[PDB]
Amino acid sequence: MKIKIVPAVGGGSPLELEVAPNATVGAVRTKVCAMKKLPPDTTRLTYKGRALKDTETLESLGVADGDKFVLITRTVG
Repeated sequence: MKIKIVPAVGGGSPLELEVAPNATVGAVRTKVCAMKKLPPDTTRLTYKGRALKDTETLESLGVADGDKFVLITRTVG
């Protein structure tokens, strides 16, 4: 239904958004890696404290309201 995301960049804070029942943790991760233009060594997603990607669909097991995602990033200068 609605989900929350916590990107650890630019003064990171939680944000709500509505998503499709066919959404997938790996597809959320790869969109952010592509949008940040950074490899999976320096940008990663977590869900319920686990690393996840190969979920295929949440709705085939049981999709819900208020599920929460944390997106971690790295940089050097």
